[PDB]
This record gives sequence, structure tokens and C-alpha cells, in this order.
Amino acid sequence: MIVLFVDFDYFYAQVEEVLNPSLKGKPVVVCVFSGRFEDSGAVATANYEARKFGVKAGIPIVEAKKILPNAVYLPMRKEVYQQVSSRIMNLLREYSEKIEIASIDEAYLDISDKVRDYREAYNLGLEIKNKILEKEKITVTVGISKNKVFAKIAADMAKPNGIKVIDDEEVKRLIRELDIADVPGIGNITAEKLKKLGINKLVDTLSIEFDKLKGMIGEAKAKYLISLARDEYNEPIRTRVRKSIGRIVTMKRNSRNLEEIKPYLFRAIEESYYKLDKRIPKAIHVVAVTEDLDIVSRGRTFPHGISKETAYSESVKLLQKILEEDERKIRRIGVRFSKFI
DNA sequence: GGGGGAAGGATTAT
DNA sequence: TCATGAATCCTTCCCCC
Ligand SMILES: *[C@H]1c2c(cc3ccc4cccc5ccc2c3c45)[C@@H](O)[C@H](O)[C@@H]1O
Ligand SMILES: [Ca+2]
Ligand SMILES: [Ca+2]
Repeated sequence: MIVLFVDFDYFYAQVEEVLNPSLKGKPVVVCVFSGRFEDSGAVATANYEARKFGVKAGIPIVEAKKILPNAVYLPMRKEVYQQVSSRIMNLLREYSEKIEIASIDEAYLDISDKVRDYREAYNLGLEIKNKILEKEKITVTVGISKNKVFAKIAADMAKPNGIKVIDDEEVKRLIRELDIADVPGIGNITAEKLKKLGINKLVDTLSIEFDKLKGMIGEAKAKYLISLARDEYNEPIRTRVRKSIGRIVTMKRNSRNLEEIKPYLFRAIEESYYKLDKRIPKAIHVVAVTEDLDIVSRGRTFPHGISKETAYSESVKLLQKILEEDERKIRRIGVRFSKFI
């Protein structure tokens, strides 16, 4: 299997630069403003001019403005980015029908039937890079390797505006030298738990016994790291289907008074049904973000599709179950739909 | 025992 | 005084043959 992974560089920030080229060279910070208070929310992404100074995805906008008060802070325009993304994804389908769109700015292409060796692949990668740049003015990073994971790692090493191949030999070196924390799917919590087990590189997962790994990081993650260490990972590039869709809204003030919360929830449902866009869910979950920012949720699965009306009444019952089983105040209240017909 | 699948907290990446 | 203008992951837990 020969895999070509495309990762659009600082995508939201880049798209804003394309739509307003005068931003190029300036620190650009794309944020999600929550509404709770002045500059409350989080940074969705920052271009490298802003990243240099520590402004990166996930940090509070207030924290970012204390570092770069003069940087350009733009509200996230998801719809715009999604459309530019769709167009780029379409360009990618012209190089391979076997495409897995992992997210709005990442895609895996199984180009096995299209290229013979890694030299080909690389040339295709440069062709893909140039095409996107020409058609959309977006620079991407291409990662090429034997499976989806190393192609992603390849891209992680080559970004931004890069292209890296990791041949069957460098894979073996990485299985020994790469910080296991740099492996896709292993976030801060699993990394730290692996550290306490004594595992720091992929090869180490082989020295530990399975039941110990399984107990610490979980069966799924355990088999995954082991398969990677054994150089046996070969998951197929497949079409990804969004499994759940939701809407979470911030309330004007923290509450646990059902009638104060209701409007927000109902609006969340009303807007969720629009994003469902034809999809009919058989499951619904009411999500409550408490005052200490913890998450509590309650859901129910139906033997049939859920109508907006059924959603309205069931959500209230579910929200009551939250307020009943959890005593904290609700900051944000949302709904989530899944198990589509 | 384990297929199946529901529930919901845990985790990842932005 | 945090959001993904969340979504998925994935571990229980339970029914039931
Ligand atoms: C934000 C997002 C998306 C889809 C929709 C669809 C319909 C909406 C109606 C009203 C409000 C609203 C807010 C955010 C939305 C909406 C709506 C997604 O396509 C996007 O990825 C974000 O989740
Ligand atoms: Ca990216
Ligand atoms: Ca990404």
C-alpha cells in the first residue's frame, strides 16, 4: 500500500489570507468567540507568524491577546473554510478515488494503483501541491508512506508547505527513535500513561506484556501501538461518515432552572436539525457543560428516526435527568444526534 | 461465554 | 472566567441465547 496524506497548512488562517491577501506576513489568529465575556473563547488556529510567539490552537483568546495585542484576530468562518476545503478535496479525488477525508484539512489517498514506487508518489505529491496552490492558493504538506499513520507522521515532520516520504526503511528506524507521543491518536493523557508504564518509543510496547498495556491505555489503543511497532498496521483508506452532529450554545448566565435553559436547548435542537441536513437520527444526547467546565450528558436511542418534535420533548426529559443526577450549574447546554438512518 | 448494542464518560485535536 | 461556533473514542453495562 502506498499512501499519500495531505494536510492543509494552518488552514483557517491561510484561507483568511487568501480572502484578504494583505494579511500575508502578519500574525493572524482565527478564533472562536464564545460570547460569555470580552474575548472569551478559544484560538482555532494561528498562522506561523503568530505561532512563533506561542499563539496556537486551543488556547484562550485572552491569553493570545496578551501575547499579541496587535495581531489580527478574526472570528472563525467555518462555512467559508468548509467550502474551500470541499473544493480542495475534489481536486484530490482527481488523483485517486480511494480517498479518506479525515477532517476539514486532512485527507489520505491510497495511490497504490496510481504510483509504482515512492519516487512516483513524491512526483505526484509535488503535482498535488502545485495544483492546490494554483487552483486555491493554499499550501499543503504531503506525507507519503506505507500506511495512514506514517504518512501522517511524514507530513507532521515536513510541515509547513512540505513533502516527505518515509520509506519501508525509515519506518523501521522511527519505530525505534520516534517519541511515542508523536504517534497519531496518542494525546497527552495516553502519552503520560505510557510514560508510567515505561514506554517512550513504539518498540517499547513489544517489551511490556499485553494485559498491562491493555489495562493502562485500553485494549484499542494497545493493539494499535503494538501493530504499529510490529510494522503490521495497514488500515484501509475508507470513506469517512460523520457519525454524530450537534449544537452546543453558551447561555447568558449559568443556570439550572429548566425554563431559563429551555430556549437555548430548543435553539440548539432547531439548529442541529438544519445541520443534520436530511440525515435522520435515531439517537439523541443532551450535553451540559457545567460551571467548572466539566461535561455531563444523557441520551436515548429510538427504534425509529427522531422528529424535531420528538427531539424537543425528549431533550427536556434528558436535560431533567442531567439536572437531577448532577447538582452543578449549567454554563452551556447542547444537543447531539447520531445513529443516522 | 459472548453477540449485540446502548449509555456515557474519556480522549483527541482545534 | 475556555471551544473545537465538537466529534470521536472506547470502555463499561445489560439483555439474552
Ligand atoms: C457550525 C455549523 C455547521 C452547520 C450548521 C447548519 C445549520 C445551522 C443553523 C443555525 C446555526 C448554525 C450554527 C453553526 C453551524 C450550523 C448552523 C457546520 O457545517 C460547521 O462545521 C460548524 O459545526
Ligand atoms: Ca493542517
Ligand atoms: Ca488538522
